[PDB]
Amino acid sequence: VSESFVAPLEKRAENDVPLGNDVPIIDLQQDHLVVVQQITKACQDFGLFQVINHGLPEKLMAETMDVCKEFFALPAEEKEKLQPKGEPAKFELPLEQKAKLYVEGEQEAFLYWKDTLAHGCHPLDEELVNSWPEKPATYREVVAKYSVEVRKLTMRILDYICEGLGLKLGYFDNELSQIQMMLTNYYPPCPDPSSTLGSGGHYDGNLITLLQQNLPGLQQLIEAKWIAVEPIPTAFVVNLGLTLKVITNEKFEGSIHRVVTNPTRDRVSIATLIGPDYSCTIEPAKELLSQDNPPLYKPYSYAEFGEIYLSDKSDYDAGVKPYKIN
Ligand SMILES: CN1[C@@H]2CC[C@H]1C[C@@H](OC(=O)[C@H](CO)c1ccccc1)C2
Ligand SMILES: [O]
Ligand SMILES: [Sr+2]
Ligand SMILES: [Sr+2]
Ligand SMILES: [V+3]
Repeated sequence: VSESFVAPLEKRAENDVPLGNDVPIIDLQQDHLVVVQQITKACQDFGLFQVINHGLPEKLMAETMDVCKEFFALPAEEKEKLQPKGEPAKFELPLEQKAKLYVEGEQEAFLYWKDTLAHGCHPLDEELVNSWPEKPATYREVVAKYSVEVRKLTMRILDYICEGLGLKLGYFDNELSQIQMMLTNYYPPCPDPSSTLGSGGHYDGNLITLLQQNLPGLQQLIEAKWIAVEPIPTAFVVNLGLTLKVITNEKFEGSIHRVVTNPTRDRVSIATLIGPDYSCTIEPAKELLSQDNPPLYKPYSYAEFGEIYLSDKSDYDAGVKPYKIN
């Protein structure tokens, strides 16, 4: 493997990470109060859970995975059309909503063993969709339907979260969820998995993420122990973001997770990252604060947070360290 992709010794994954048997799998077709209670407990104790019987069509999930895999099978000459000035874009502000191919890593500088297609999905209009990939031919039709369905499911989950916290329904149905970035991640086979990472350990910086996977590689950090997240092809993995950790005043955990490489087979995952506009002010929900529950963060600019989150990887929560109080 090229030295560009060699992770620092301490960040390298061990070869036998055990299955996370305690990862909650929440059936959304249970009684309403049972769903609210199970989601609440998962958010409080884990910050990562799976949802099943979630009302998003299984056929649409399969068609979206198909067209995402078809995109990454396109030849070089087509993929160049999504590389600004001949190279992949970087996860840095301003983060534009038009489709680009992205490179990612840490600055002992190294790169993640990953190609990422990213674009905005909300609101859907002619201008946004016309900035999506031209190939495959059905990408725009399928991903337009997928993005609406994934948003619908995310807003259902956020309203379950509202009921669990004692916030009014629709608390997050505003500026706090106005950005919907869809990241299609391609992990080609890696000749030295012991030295590389598909994706470094991170919180998602946004509010909430729904992740679709059909192959192993996703791992979560629990009380410095890593566990493997079982791939369920018809489920969504829910990762609570650093923004939700702040707004709930740490009553909810954020999901710290990474992706390991595979020597023999490729892997495609689809992450829908919903969260605030860059103009937003983030603070602990006033409605939940008291003398017994004082705010642990001061108000901050999401744009200012974003710049630190995307550059400083000295700690998982480096993004919010400057805003910590009490
Ligand atoms: C694995 N990496 C992590 C998470 C996804 C991917 C790319 C990057 O995250 C983002 O670019 C998101 C886009 O919403 C972001 C940007 C600024 C603020 C909050 C969130 C870091
Ligand atoms: O992510
Ligand atoms: Sr190029
Ligand atoms: Sr175009
Ligand atoms: V993530």
